[PDB]
Amino acid sequence: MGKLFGTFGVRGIANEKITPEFAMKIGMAFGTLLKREGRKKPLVVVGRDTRVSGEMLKEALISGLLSVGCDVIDVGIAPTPAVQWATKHFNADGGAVITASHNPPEYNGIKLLEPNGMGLKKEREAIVEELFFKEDFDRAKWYEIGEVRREDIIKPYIEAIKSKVDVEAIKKRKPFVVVDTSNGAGSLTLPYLLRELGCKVITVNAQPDGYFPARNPEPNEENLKEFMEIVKALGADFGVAQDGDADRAVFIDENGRFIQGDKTFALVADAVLKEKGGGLLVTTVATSNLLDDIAKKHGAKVMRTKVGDLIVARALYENNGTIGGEENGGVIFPEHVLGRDGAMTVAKVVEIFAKSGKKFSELIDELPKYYQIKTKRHVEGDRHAIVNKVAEMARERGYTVDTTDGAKIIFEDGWVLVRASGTEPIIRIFSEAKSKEKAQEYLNLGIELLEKALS
Ligand SMILES: [Mg+2]
Repeated sequence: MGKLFGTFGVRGIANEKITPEFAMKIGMAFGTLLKREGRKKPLVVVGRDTRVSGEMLKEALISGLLSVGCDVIDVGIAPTPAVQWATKHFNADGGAVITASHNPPEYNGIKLLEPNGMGLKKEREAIVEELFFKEDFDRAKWYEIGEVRREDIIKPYIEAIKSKVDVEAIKKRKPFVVVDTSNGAGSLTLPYLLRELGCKVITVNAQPDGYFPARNPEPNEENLKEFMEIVKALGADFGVAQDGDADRAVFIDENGRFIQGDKTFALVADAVLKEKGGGLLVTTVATSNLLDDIAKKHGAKVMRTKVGDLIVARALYENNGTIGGEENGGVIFPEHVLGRDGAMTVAKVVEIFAKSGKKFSELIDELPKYYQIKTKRHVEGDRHAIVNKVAEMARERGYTVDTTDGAKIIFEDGWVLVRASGTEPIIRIFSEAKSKEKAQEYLNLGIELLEKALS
């Protein structure tokens, strides 16, 4: 995936690409990097999700770390954001999460973390890859081999989230929430957090089980078809579903309607920015203008970064941003953890709901309305130079083009984005407007320029 790592960690099938030797070498390379950066005895936090191959890979990874002189805190099974939270909490020099997130049961992987818990920086990850391939490890002398201890972080993590919201307000309202944790790591946290916040809680698939009996742990609309019906059948105020490692949270309103991630992101940013009375919202060039509206509303600045994992988190961190998020939501609360944390998002949404005196559907529908369309066209060759041409033309034709990440034709009412995938031979086309008509027009405008660029 870039020789070793992908956008945020590496994954593959357990015992094929992701073997114990693989996990052990990753631990030895990471530990060696930590020592060469100037640490005599690094402290590394290690956690994992509910996958069946997790224990075996965790032992291999930890064995590697101890062998190169690093002390280890094994936090056991916990949501990825909890492991990131714990890395910062224990003042560790780094962290590692054994997980393949939303993938089928046979998959697993590893995510490395900075001392503050955020995804490992690319420059440091480059060194880890290099040490991994060369097997250039600084093995400890016998009397410098690291030690490992276990820490249970479930209660501390839940308490850290609760301290961030108005629990009395929530208990007063007593929202009725249904939650599906997809047999994942969130099974150990979200149901308990919701009850402690003061909610009436019903759960679906909340028994931790790496076999993922309910379904592959990916909360897309297709997979939640039954869950949505259950939300409506129970007459709950709303429903929430998480992916396997629980970094994501997907919301369903009282009518069983699947809510788009950017809407709950807007809902949370609105409350957060109002609280600070301004600040800085960080998101990508592909996120809805709805977020610009929320930011303006509170006099907050907006930063639009390229699309991709860790980019928003890194920008939030480097610019002391207030709140961050992306196209599909994935809200990042800087004061909590510099990483997407669906449990924190749910807590904040529960608080907003409890204070609104409205129905979940109303909170969503009351937000500025926008319409968007998407398309993907197969393109080979210098797929990227093709997008550059679309930009030139657009500009030549009098169009305002933003080339932060691809070709984004900017209108007053909306926009059109022509961006080339960084992995697959595709050059997707996204559009948004305040009406289906304009969205369609803008979309076609993009397709038009694309084709003439391909001829
Ligand atoms: Mg995930």
